[PDB]
Amino acid sequence: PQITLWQRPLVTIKIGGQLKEALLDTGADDTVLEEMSLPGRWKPKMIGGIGGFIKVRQYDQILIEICGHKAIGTVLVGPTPVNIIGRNLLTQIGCTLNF
Amino acid sequence: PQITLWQRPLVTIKIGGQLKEALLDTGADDTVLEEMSLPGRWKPKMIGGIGGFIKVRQYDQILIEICGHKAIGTVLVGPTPVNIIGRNLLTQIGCTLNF
Ligand SMILES: COC(=O)N[C@H](C(=O)NN(CC[C@@](O)(Cc1ccccc1)C(=O)N[C@H]1c2ccccc2C[C@H]1O)Cc1ccc(-c2ccccn2)cc1)C(C)(C)C
Repeated sequence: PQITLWQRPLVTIKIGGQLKEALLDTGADDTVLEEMSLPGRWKPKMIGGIGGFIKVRQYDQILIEICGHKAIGTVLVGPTPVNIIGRNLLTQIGCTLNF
Repeated sequence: PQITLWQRPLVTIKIGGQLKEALLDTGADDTVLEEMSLPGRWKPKMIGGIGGFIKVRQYDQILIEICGHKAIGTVLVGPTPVNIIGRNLLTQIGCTLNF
């Protein structure tokens, strides 16, 4: 699909058996979601953006489906204001910027 | 052009006759640049990111070139970690997400 940027590029994702709305963010190195439970081991990480850093939990090798496309990758969980799909997963679904 | 996301989508922009490196960010509503000088009067604005909010100076109808594409719009200036090109200008250059 071709997604215009007149509005925020929000899409539905499927993760941990849950359906959520997330923002396709080319400016984000990683994917970070609001508090939720995920399987497996995790390690702490500090990620920074406008306003500073927040501490999140890092889960690796997590299966996610973005707008119909399946992928696997690292997913961070923490106090993010909105669910964000970063480059680590955008690449997997073949997402590109075009102009 | 078509830009993949295996690395940060950094591009060269031209503003105030000077070249700078900026991030094409589909997750950003606005365009915010690191401290610099711009002409005219500015208005206050508070913008929020993953770490919280920051106060910035808002300048309107500013000439700015992005990857050679000319645009004229709102540019925010403040303590941002990196130069960010938001949707307000990505739409002006005809940028879309595709997969
Ligand atoms: C509506 O608000 C915005 O569009 N804000 C813009 C913005 O922060 N966008 N950001 C993404 C911005 C960025 O891409 C910029 C950046 C890039 C590189 C280095 C430093 C900053 C970002 O921070 N990226 C980081 C990042 C992000 C997620 C996971 C990992 C990482 C690591 C980094 O790559 C998404 C966002 C959207 C809404 C709210 C929000 C807040 C309050 C209320 C409602 N919503 C909070 C965060 C901005 C720029 C301040 C205009």
